[PDB]
Amino acid sequence: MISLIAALAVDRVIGMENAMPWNLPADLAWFKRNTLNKPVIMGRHTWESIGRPLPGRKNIILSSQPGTDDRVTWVKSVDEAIAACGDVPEIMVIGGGRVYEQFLPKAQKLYLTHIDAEVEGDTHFPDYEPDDWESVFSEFHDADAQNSHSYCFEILERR
Ligand SMILES: NC(=O)c1ccc[n+]([C@@H]2O[C@H](COP(=O)([O-])OP(=O)(O)OC[C@H]3O[C@@H](n4cnc5c(N)ncnc54)[C@H](OP(=O)(O)O)[C@@H]3O)[C@@H](O)[C@H]2O)c1
Ligand SMILES: Nc1nc(=O)c2nc(CNc3ccc(C(=O)N[C@@H](CCC(=O)O)C(=O)O)cc3)cnc2[nH]1
Ligand SMILES: [Mn+2]
Ligand SMILES: [Mn+2]
Ligand SMILES: [Mn+2]
Repeated sequence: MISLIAALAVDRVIGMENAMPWNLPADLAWFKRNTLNKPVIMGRHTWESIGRPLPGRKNIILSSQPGTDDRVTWVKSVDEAIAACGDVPEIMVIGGGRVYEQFLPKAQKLYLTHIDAEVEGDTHFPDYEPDDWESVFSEFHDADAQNSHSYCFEILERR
Protein backbone atom coordinates (compact mmCIF):
# COMPACT_ATOMS: atom_id res chain seq x y z
CA MET A 1 0.00 0.00 0.00
CA ILE A 2 1.26 3.47 -0.92
CA SER A 3 0.44 6.48 1.22
CA LEU A 4 1.28 10.14 0.84
CA ILE A 5 1.96 12.39 3.85
CA ALA A 6 2.15 16.17 3.54
CA ALA A 7 1.47 19.45 5.36
CA LEU A 8 -0.41 22.04 3.30
CA ALA A 9 -0.82 25.75 3.95
CA VAL A 10 -3.52 27.83 2.29
CA ASP A 11 -3.97 27.12 -1.44
CA ARG A 12 -2.08 23.80 -1.10
CA VAL A 13 1.30 25.51 -0.68
CA ILE A 14 3.92 23.10 0.60
CA GLY A 15 7.22 24.95 0.11
CA MET A 16 9.10 28.14 -0.66
CA GLU A 17 12.70 28.36 -1.91
CA ASN A 18 13.30 24.69 -1.03
CA ALA A 19 12.21 25.25 2.55
CA MET A 20 9.13 25.01 4.72
CA PRO A 21 9.00 28.46 6.41
CA TRP A 22 6.62 27.63 9.26
CA ASN A 23 7.43 25.74 12.47
CA LEU A 24 4.74 23.43 13.90
CA PRO A 25 6.33 20.97 16.34
CA ALA A 26 3.05 19.12 16.79
CA ASP A 27 2.89 18.40 13.06
CA LEU A 28 6.49 17.17 12.95
CA ALA A 29 5.62 14.83 15.83
CA TRP A 30 2.65 13.55 13.80
CA PHE A 31 4.94 13.06 10.80
CA LYS A 32 7.37 11.04 12.91
CA ARG A 33 4.69 8.83 14.47
CA ASN A 34 3.18 8.02 11.09
CA THR A 35 6.49 7.33 9.31
CA LEU A 36 8.71 5.63 11.93
CA ASN A 37 9.68 2.07 10.99
CA LYS A 38 8.41 2.45 7.42
CA PRO A 39 10.28 3.23 4.20
CA VAL A 40 10.07 6.85 3.07
CA ILE A 41 10.41 7.91 -0.57
CA MET A 42 11.42 11.47 -1.38
CA GLY A 43 12.71 13.47 -4.28
CA ARG A 44 16.20 14.90 -4.42
CA HIS A 45 15.12 18.46 -3.63
CA THR A 46 13.32 17.31 -0.46
CA TRP A 47 16.41 15.27 0.52
CA GLU A 48 18.46 18.47 0.26
CA SER A 49 15.84 20.43 2.23
CA ILE A 50 15.81 17.94 5.10
CA GLY A 51 19.59 17.83 5.01
CA ARG A 52 20.20 14.50 6.77
CA PRO A 53 18.78 10.96 6.93
CA LEU A 54 15.58 10.46 8.88
CA PRO A 55 16.42 7.94 11.63
CA GLY A 56 14.45 4.75 12.10
CA ARG A 57 13.22 4.69 8.51
CA LYS A 58 14.61 3.36 5.25
CA ASN A 59 15.29 6.57 3.23
CA ILE A 60 14.85 6.18 -0.54
CA ILE A 61 15.78 9.15 -2.76
CA LEU A 62 14.62 9.56 -6.35
CA SER A 63 17.12 11.20 -8.68
CA SER A 64 18.07 10.78 -12.32
CA GLN A 65 21.74 11.14 -11.41
CA PRO A 66 24.02 8.93 -9.31
CA GLY A 67 23.71 9.08 -5.56
CA THR A 68 26.10 11.08 -3.41
CA ASP A 69 25.57 9.52 0.05
CA ASP A 70 25.51 5.84 0.94
CA ARG A 71 23.58 6.39 4.17
CA VAL A 72 20.41 6.36 2.00
CA THR A 73 19.20 4.38 -1.01
CA TRP A 74 19.17 6.03 -4.44
CA VAL A 75 16.79 5.02 -7.25
CA LYS A 76 16.14 6.31 -10.75
CA SER A 77 12.40 5.62 -11.30
CA VAL A 78 9.09 5.25 -9.52
CA ASP A 79 8.98 1.51 -10.07
CA GLU A 80 12.53 1.09 -8.72
CA ALA A 81 11.62 3.17 -5.67
CA ILE A 82 8.66 0.92 -4.90
CA ALA A 83 10.75 -2.24 -5.43
CA ALA A 84 13.50 -0.94 -3.12
CA CYS A 85 10.96 -0.80 -0.27
CA GLY A 86 10.54 -4.55 -0.32
CA ASP A 87 7.50 -6.39 0.98
CA VAL A 88 6.18 -3.97 3.58
CA PRO A 89 2.59 -3.12 4.52
CA GLU A 90 2.83 0.62 3.94
CA ILE A 91 5.18 2.81 1.88
CA MET A 92 5.22 6.52 2.85
CA VAL A 93 5.82 9.09 0.15
CA ILE A 94 7.08 12.29 1.73
CA GLY A 95 7.32 14.61 -1.29
CA GLY A 96 8.02 17.06 -2.71
CA GLY A 97 5.61 18.43 -5.29
CA ARG A 98 6.91 16.56 -8.31
CA VAL A 99 7.11 13.28 -6.40
CA TYR A 100 3.65 13.65 -4.93
CA GLU A 101 2.24 14.15 -8.46
CA GLN A 102 3.74 10.86 -9.62
CA PHE A 103 2.64 8.74 -6.66
CA LEU A 104 -0.88 10.15 -6.14
CA PRO A 105 -2.51 7.88 -8.76
CA LYS A 106 -0.95 4.87 -7.03
CA ALA A 107 -1.85 5.89 -3.48
CA GLN A 108 -4.59 4.45 -1.31
CA LYS A 109 -4.22 6.80 1.65
CA LEU A 110 -3.39 10.47 2.28
CA TYR A 111 -2.20 11.84 5.64
CA LEU A 112 -2.75 15.61 5.29
CA THR A 113 -2.15 18.39 7.79
CA HIS A 114 -4.11 21.49 6.86
CA ILE A 115 -2.35 24.52 8.37
CA ASP A 116 -4.21 27.82 8.72
CA ALA A 117 -1.29 29.90 7.43
CA GLU A 118 -0.69 32.00 4.32
CA VAL A 119 2.38 31.26 2.66
CA GLU A 120 3.90 32.63 -0.48
CA GLY A 121 5.13 29.45 -2.08
CA ASP A 122 6.59 27.98 -5.21
CA THR A 123 5.54 24.34 -4.63
CA HIS A 124 2.06 22.90 -4.26
CA PHE A 125 0.48 19.61 -3.34
CA PRO A 126 -1.32 18.11 -6.36
CA ASP A 127 -4.88 19.22 -7.09
CA TYR A 128 -6.50 15.89 -6.32
CA GLU A 129 -10.14 15.05 -7.04
CA PRO A 130 -12.12 15.29 -3.78
CA ASP A 131 -14.79 12.84 -4.91
CA ASP A 132 -12.20 10.05 -5.00
CA TRP A 133 -11.37 10.27 -1.28
CA GLU A 134 -13.21 9.53 1.97
CA SER A 135 -12.22 11.34 5.14
CA VAL A 136 -11.82 8.69 7.86
CA PHE A 137 -10.11 10.78 10.57
CA SER A 138 -9.91 14.47 11.34
CA GLU A 139 -8.57 16.21 14.44
CA PHE A 140 -8.49 20.01 14.80
CA HIS A 141 -6.11 21.90 17.08
CA ASP A 142 -6.05 25.57 17.95
CA ALA A 143 -2.75 27.44 18.03
CA ASP A 144 -0.86 27.36 21.33
CA ALA A 145 2.44 28.55 22.80
CA GLN A 146 4.39 25.97 20.78
CA ASN A 147 2.38 25.97 17.53
CA SER A 148 1.67 29.40 16.12
CA HIS A 149 -1.10 28.39 13.68
CA SER A 150 -4.18 26.23 14.01
CA TYR A 151 -4.01 22.93 12.15
CA CYS A 152 -6.13 19.90 11.21
CA PHE A 153 -4.81 16.35 10.90
CA GLU A 154 -6.82 14.40 8.32
CA ILE A 155 -6.55 10.87 6.94
CA LEU A 156 -8.27 10.13 3.62
CA GLU A 157 -8.71 6.81 2.00
CA ARG A 158 -9.39 6.21 -1.69
CA ARG A 159 -13.03 5.24 -2.09
N1 LIG B 1 4.95 20.61 3.34
C1 LIG B 1 5.29 19.36 3.01
O1 LIG B 1 4.59 18.44 3.36
C2 LIG B 1 6.47 19.11 2.16
C3 LIG B 1 6.89 17.80 1.94
C4 LIG B 1 7.99 17.59 1.12
C5 LIG B 1 8.64 18.67 0.53
N2 LIG B 1 8.21 19.89 0.71
C6 LIG B 1 8.83 21.04 0.04
O2 LIG B 1 8.70 20.73 -1.36
C7 LIG B 1 9.79 21.38 -2.07
C8 LIG B 1 10.54 20.38 -2.92
O3 LIG B 1 9.59 19.86 -3.92
P1 LIG B 1 9.99 19.82 -5.45
O4 LIG B 1 8.77 19.50 -6.20
O5 LIG B 1 10.78 21.03 -5.82
O6 LIG B 1 11.05 18.60 -5.56
P2 LIG B 1 10.99 17.05 -5.18
O7 LIG B 1 9.77 16.42 -5.67
O8 LIG B 1 11.44 16.90 -3.77
O9 LIG B 1 12.28 16.59 -5.95
C9 LIG B 1 12.29 16.55 -7.38
C10 LIG B 1 13.53 15.80 -7.87
O10 LIG B 1 13.37 14.39 -7.59
C11 LIG B 1 13.89 13.64 -8.66
N3 LIG B 1 12.81 12.88 -9.26
C12 LIG B 1 11.49 13.06 -9.15
N4 LIG B 1 10.82 12.15 -9.83
C13 LIG B 1 11.76 11.31 -10.40
C14 LIG B 1 11.69 10.20 -11.24
N5 LIG B 1 10.49 9.64 -11.63
N6 LIG B 1 12.84 9.61 -11.61
C15 LIG B 1 13.98 10.12 -11.22
N7 LIG B 1 14.15 11.18 -10.45
C16 LIG B 1 13.03 11.77 -10.06
C17 LIG B 1 14.56 14.61 -9.63
O11 LIG B 1 15.92 14.73 -9.18
P3 LIG B 1 17.10 15.04 -10.21
O12 LIG B 1 16.95 16.54 -10.61
O13 LIG B 1 18.33 14.76 -9.43
O14 LIG B 1 16.89 14.02 -11.39
C18 LIG B 1 13.72 15.87 -9.38
O15 LIG B 1 14.38 17.07 -9.73
C19 LIG B 1 10.63 22.07 -0.97
O16 LIG B 1 10.17 23.40 -0.79
C20 LIG B 1 10.30 21.26 0.27
O17 LIG B 1 10.47 22.04 1.45
C21 LIG B 1 7.16 20.14 1.54
N1 LIG C 1 2.63 16.61 8.09
C1 LIG C 1 3.84 16.74 7.52
N2 LIG C 1 4.62 17.66 8.09
C2 LIG C 1 5.84 17.92 7.65
O1 LIG C 1 6.56 18.77 8.19
C3 LIG C 1 6.31 17.13 6.50
N3 LIG C 1 7.54 17.33 6.03
C4 LIG C 1 7.93 16.62 5.01
C5 LIG C 1 9.32 16.81 4.46
N4 LIG C 1 10.24 17.54 5.33
C6 LIG C 1 10.65 17.22 6.63
C7 LIG C 1 11.43 18.08 7.37
C8 LIG C 1 11.84 17.73 8.63
C9 LIG C 1 11.47 16.52 9.23
C10 LIG C 1 11.94 16.16 10.60
O2 LIG C 1 12.85 16.78 11.16
N5 LIG C 1 11.32 15.14 11.19
C11 LIG C 1 11.68 14.59 12.50
C12 LIG C 1 10.84 15.26 13.59
C13 LIG C 1 10.63 14.51 14.87
C14 LIG C 1 9.85 15.38 15.83
O3 LIG C 1 9.89 16.58 15.71
O4 LIG C 1 9.13 14.83 16.82
C15 LIG C 1 11.43 13.11 12.33
O5 LIG C 1 12.20 12.26 12.97
O6 LIG C 1 10.55 12.69 11.60
C16 LIG C 1 10.68 15.65 8.49
C17 LIG C 1 10.29 16.00 7.20
C18 LIG C 1 7.08 15.69 4.43
N6 LIG C 1 5.85 15.46 4.87
C19 LIG C 1 5.43 16.17 5.91
N7 LIG C 1 4.18 16.01 6.47
MN1 LIG D 1 10.83 1.76 -16.01
MN1 LIG E 1 7.22 -8.07 -3.48
MN1 LIG F 1 -2.35 31.35 10.84
